Amino acid sequence: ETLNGGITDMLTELANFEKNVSQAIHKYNAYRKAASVIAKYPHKIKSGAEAKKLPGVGTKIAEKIDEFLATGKLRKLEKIRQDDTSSSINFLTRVSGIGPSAARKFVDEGIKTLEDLRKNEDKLNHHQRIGLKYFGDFEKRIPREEMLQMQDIVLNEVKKVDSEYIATVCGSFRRGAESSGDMDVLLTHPSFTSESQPKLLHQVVEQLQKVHFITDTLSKGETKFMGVCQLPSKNDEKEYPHRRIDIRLIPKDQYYCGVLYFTGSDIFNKNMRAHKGFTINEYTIRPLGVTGVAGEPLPVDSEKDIFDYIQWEPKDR
DNA sequence: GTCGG
DNA sequence: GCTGATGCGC
DNA sequence: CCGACGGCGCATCAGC
Ligand SMILES: *P(=O)(O)OC[C@@H]1O[C@H](n2ccc(N)nc2=O)CS1
Ligand code: NA
Ligand code: NA
Ligand code: NA
Ligand code: NA
Ligand code: NA
Repeated sequence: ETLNGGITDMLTELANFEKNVSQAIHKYNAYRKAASVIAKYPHKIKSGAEAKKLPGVGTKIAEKIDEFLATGKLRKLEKIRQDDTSSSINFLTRVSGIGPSAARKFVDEGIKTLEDLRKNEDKLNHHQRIGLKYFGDFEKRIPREEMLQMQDIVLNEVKKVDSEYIATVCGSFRRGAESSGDMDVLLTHPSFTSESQPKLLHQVVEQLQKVHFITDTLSKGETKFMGVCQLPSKNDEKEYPHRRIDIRLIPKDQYYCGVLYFTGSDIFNKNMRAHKGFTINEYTIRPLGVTGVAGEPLPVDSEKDIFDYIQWEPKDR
C-alpha cells in the first residue's frame, strides 16, 4: 500500500500549500481525493495517463505525475519548498489554532518559526498558546493501551458525577484501532432531549479537571468542549504526552445518530449516507418524498434501529 | 483541480 | 453594548 | 463553459 508513495506524498504536499498558502480549500480537497484514490490503487503507476483513469485524477495531476516519474521531482514543489515566506506559512498552520489566515499575518510581521511564536506570546490567542505549548505532543499518536486508560478515567468520573449519564468514546478507538489521534467522547443524559444544559457538560468537565485529567481548555460551551488531558504517571516515570480530547453533550434521542457519526469511519459514513429513499445526518435519519422533501425524523433507541431502514459493527467500518 | 450539468 | 461574519478545528 | 465542492460549535473580529 506504499506503491505510489512518492506520488501520494507529492500530492499531499501540494494539497497543504493550496490549503495553507494559496487558501484554495477546493484545490486542497481535490489533491487529497486524488492522493487517496491513488493510495488505494493496487499497482505501481507507470504513466499519468494510467492514473488519469481514476476518478479525482484529471489532466493537471496526470501531467504532474509524468514529470515526477521522469525526474523524481516537481519543479513547482522544489520551488515552493525553498520559498521562505510560503514554507513558513505552511509550517505555522501546524500549530493548532493557527489557520491559513493567522499564519500569513504572522509571516507578514516576520514571525516565522516556533521560536518567533514563543517570543510573541502576546500576539496569540488562548487556543494558539495552548497549541504552541503542546505543539509536539499533539502531533503524536495515542496507543490503544493509553486510550483504554483514558477511557477508564472518563467513564469512572462521568458515572461519579451522575450515574445516569451515558458516555461513549467514539472515533477509530471504538473501531478497535491500535492507535488514535485524539479522544472523542459523546455524552448524554436522560433529562436532555431535543426539547430541553442544566450544566450537564460543565459539571463533567469540572470533575475531570478536579482529578487533574483535563489540564487545559481550548473552547467550551453548552454542547461542545475542546481541551487537553493527560494520564497520571507514577512518582518516578516519565510523563505521558498531553493529548487532545473533545466532549460532546448530545440529547438522548440523537445520541445514537451522533454515536454512529463520530464512530466513523469517514469513508464508511459518506458511503452509507448516499446508500433507497433515506437521508442521514449526525443528528437524524429522515425519509424523502417526490421532489426529495425530508419528512419528520424517526425515533432511535440504539445504533441498530438505523440498520433497519436501508436494509444495510464498528469492528468492520 | 476535477467533475459534470 | 449587540448582531452577524470570519477563522478555526474536525 | 461554469458552478459545486460540508456543515456546525465556539472564540473572536468588524461594524453599527
Ligand atoms: P477528528 O480528526 O477527531 O475527526 C473525528 C470526527 O469526524 C468528523 N469530521 C472529521 C473531519 C472533518 N473534516 N470533518 C468532520 O466533520 C467530525 S469530528
Ligand atoms: Na488564493
Ligand atoms: Na479521471
Ligand atoms: Na493550525
Ligand atoms: Na478523532
Ligand atoms: Na484525528
